[PDB]
Amino acid sequence: KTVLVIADLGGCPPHMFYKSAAEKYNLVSFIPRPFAITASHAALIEKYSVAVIKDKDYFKSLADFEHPDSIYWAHEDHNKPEEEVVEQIVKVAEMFGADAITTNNELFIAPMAKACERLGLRGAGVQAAENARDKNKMRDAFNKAGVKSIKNKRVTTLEDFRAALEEIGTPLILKPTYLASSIGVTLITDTETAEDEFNRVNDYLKSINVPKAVTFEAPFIAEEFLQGEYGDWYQTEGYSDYISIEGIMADGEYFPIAIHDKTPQIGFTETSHITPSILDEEAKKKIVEAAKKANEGLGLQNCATHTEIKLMKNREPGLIESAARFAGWNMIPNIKKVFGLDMAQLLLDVLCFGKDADLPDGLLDQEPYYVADCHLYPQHFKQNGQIPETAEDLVIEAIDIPDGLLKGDTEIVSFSAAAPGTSVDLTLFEAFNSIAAFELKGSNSQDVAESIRQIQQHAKLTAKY
Amino acid sequence: KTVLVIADLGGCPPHMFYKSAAEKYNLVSFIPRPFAITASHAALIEKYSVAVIKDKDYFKSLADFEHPDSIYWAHEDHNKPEEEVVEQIVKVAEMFGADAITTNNELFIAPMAKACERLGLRGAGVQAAENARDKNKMRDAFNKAGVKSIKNKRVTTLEDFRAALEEIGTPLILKPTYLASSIGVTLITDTETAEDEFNRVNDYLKSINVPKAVTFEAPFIAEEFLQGEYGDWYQTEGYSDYISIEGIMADGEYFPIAIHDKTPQIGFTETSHITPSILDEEAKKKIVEAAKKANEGLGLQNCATHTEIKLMKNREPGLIESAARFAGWNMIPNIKKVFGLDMAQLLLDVLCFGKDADLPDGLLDQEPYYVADCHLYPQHFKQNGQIPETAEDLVIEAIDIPDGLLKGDTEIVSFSAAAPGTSVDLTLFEAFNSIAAFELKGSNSQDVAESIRQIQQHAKLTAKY
Ligand SMILES: Nc1ncnc2c1ncn2[C@@H]1O[C@H](COP(=O)(O)OP(=O)(O)O)[C@@H](O)[C@H]1O
Ligand SMILES: Nc1ncnc2c1ncn2[C@@H]1O[C@H](COP(=O)(O)OP(=O)(O)O)[C@@H](O)[C@H]1O
Ligand SMILES: [Mg+2]
Ligand SMILES: [Mg+2]
Ligand SMILES: [Mg+2]
Ligand SMILES: [Mg+2]
Repeated sequence: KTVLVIADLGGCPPHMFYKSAAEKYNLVSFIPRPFAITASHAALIEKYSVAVIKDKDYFKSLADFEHPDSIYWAHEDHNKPEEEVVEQIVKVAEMFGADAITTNNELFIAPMAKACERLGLRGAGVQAAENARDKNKMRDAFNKAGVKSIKNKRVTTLEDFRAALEEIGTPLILKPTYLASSIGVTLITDTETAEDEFNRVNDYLKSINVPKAVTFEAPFIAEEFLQGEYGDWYQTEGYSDYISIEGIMADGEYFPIAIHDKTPQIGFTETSHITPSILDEEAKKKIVEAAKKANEGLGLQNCATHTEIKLMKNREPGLIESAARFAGWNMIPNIKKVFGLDMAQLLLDVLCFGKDADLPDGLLDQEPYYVADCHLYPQHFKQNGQIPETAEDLVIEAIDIPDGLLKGDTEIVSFSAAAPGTSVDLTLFEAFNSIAAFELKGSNSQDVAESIRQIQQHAKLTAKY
Repeated sequence: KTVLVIADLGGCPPHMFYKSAAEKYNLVSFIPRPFAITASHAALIEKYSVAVIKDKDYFKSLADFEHPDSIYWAHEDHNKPEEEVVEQIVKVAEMFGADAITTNNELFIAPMAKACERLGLRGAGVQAAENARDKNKMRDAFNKAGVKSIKNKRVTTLEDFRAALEEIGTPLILKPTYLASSIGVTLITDTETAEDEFNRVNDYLKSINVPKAVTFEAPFIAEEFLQGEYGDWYQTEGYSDYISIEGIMADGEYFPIAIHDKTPQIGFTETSHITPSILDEEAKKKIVEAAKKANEGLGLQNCATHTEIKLMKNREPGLIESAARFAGWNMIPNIKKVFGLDMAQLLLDVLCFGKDADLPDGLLDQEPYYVADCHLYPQHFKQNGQIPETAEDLVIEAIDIPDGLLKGDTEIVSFSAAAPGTSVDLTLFEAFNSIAAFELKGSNSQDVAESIRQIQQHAKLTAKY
């Protein structure tokens, strides 16, 4: 079978996805945004694809041919309307006799579903992909699905925002409807300053570059803040009052795979993911039921899902959002590390063979140990005081982890820092700015989690200011 | 315009060809032999092609995806008949709306010409490409063309060889009809040992891996040795009694570009190429006339040509062979370095626009200096005595050029050696075995040539035996 991948940023990381897919399938890669592709990613695409096509419109001089080492967000214009992007995807699938189409990138999810319908291939479903990609549509589907409902309003104007804040009250979440990675996600607690907070992220949002293929009913959604009740869920310290759960939709039925515990965010910037959750079986049953109702509520047919859930009072699961694609960072690789299951291969098996794929009957269990996937940010060193608080730029020499910081049998499997010499702008939104990553493993989850907090508070930044 | 390149070994090197082509054209690359592609070559193909297709039949496990750092000859099977290879090329050109097809590899020249005819694109010409690829057909075309003629016979059997040696006498050249790089090329001078010499290279030839797409009337050609008369041509020492000349056929007319001087071969293994020739204008007029008659005699329509010519008594040019593709090593890059002319771009301009291309009217001149492209071989150190004569293997630590060795204003532009640690088998045919490469430049050609001989005799090999 031949699988077409729409290659771009995010989701199951290139270091796993290409090799995984090429094991069992003939992979063809379509690159709609050549500029979104790093040098490492380009190498992996080249290595494992039997065929590769790039959008030739995004090559005007010989330097369009350059691949950066690192990309946190694609800044260049992509100006094709969604119908045109659909027609491209279709043309490429047809060129290669594709039996399935997949993507790891949030921004191409809606057009891909349209391409699959037109080709008679398995996909998210046209309206379902739109629901999984416009947070106002999504929140409407959730409210209808008999998970916990909350108040939410479409916001374009200061007038819209004013109305929303009056109707919803504080605390209020205001966020863009069409992005990812917590971009623009703001917590409103003060009616005195709320309107300035809006004006500010409004102006910010307009500086974010997205393809014209991305459309939305209103730029913002304002909705109730879902309050966490940590102590109603976790028995030990170390985690946060949200989780994610990774699943697969197959013919419109939800198949849970694994739940990830989290460490506390820096604002809304995510910090760490632990595979699998320490939560008891009843807690996990409730999360699974919520994710099922949410994703079936969206109408999704065949895709991976990454579903985020706030752990609220009375063990009520609150839906934050759900995507029709893989979790990012190393969450999917780490499921393979722990359980032996390759969810990338499993998705492709579903796209090609439906419920003939070997879907697990329930969450994976009998984990031999826990694995943490962790990023450090300028803020861990601002909060450490190693970076002076008022600094807009810095130059990175080294990042070191002092010894002694590990609890129990917790092991550091790997550690990677930003190269000596690297330049960091501190006006930047944090989630774009991890300057180190580490993987921990341990037999005891609470020990793993404590070690993450120790590594976080004590890591050593040597840096020219 | 869209150019399809059949990507494989030899010709205009990847470090020039892809970037050159992608400057002015939309490049699509077809890889019929994934195993023939080095890691550097793969990277260049990926960087400059808007689309890439590989033959998926040559991928059975995840390690078919590996690219070696270095390949001297493709060892793996390629089992498709020529008609099947033609049909592939056609299918790919049709997929991408190719306006032209080119290749740098000798072994795909015949099928490509067939694909171009069928598609109505410019090419070598079907029978002309066959003549440029079967040395018995080639030598027959040459004899007909009114360049100097010589005796030649088709050899398959010991009986055939015996007959050929009687009819031709010594000295005799016996060589495979369908290869390159002097593989199997043998000089016969002794009727006592001639039949054993045949039996030996017969058995050797059968161990050389070529695609099934390569066919030939007889495996061997035996033909008169063309005697050189150096002193009838060159006024100074430093060169050899053969040259090459690089040209372009456009609509069946020959356009000379540049003549390369050579340093003496190690047997028939080539050693160095100097851009451009020091030969006087009359000598160059005779070479050009010979190359014209030869390549027009072959019937070639639209292609690059690399034509090798023995400098014989009475300034008679002897045809050695001619290919319907670029010279290998850095001969084509070095023409650009000296004259500013990019022959890769010029070939593509001819394939797409015919004689509307900006073809020079005669050999390029007003060279600002001479550039030498030079390889060192185990033999330069065997002959130096730095490698003991009876050694079948070695391990390379370093290769050094002592200072003092440069004549006049000759400069070393660049120097590259085999990595410390590299392993070298000395049973191997020499042309496969360069362990260092250097580029010289100088204002005075005879000084450049002398410096090459000094570097050759005195270079320092540090090596574990
Ligand atoms: N209604 C909400 N209540 C509480 N937290 C929220 C809410 N909406 C978003 N968040 C927080 O902001 C983060 C990012 O918002 P999310 O809706 O997941 O958008 P994104 O697609 O940018 O990741 C979430 O992981 C969650 O911590
Ligand atoms: N008839 C010949 N007379 C003299 N030298 C020859 C003859 N044939 C081949 N050679 C020598 O052998 C080398 C390689 O042979 P050639 O015919 O060019 O085949 P290849 O395609 O292997 O390079 C030539 O560069 C030339 O030096
Ligand atoms: Mg999201
Ligand atoms: Mg999210
Ligand atoms: Mg040859
Ligand atoms: Mg030759």
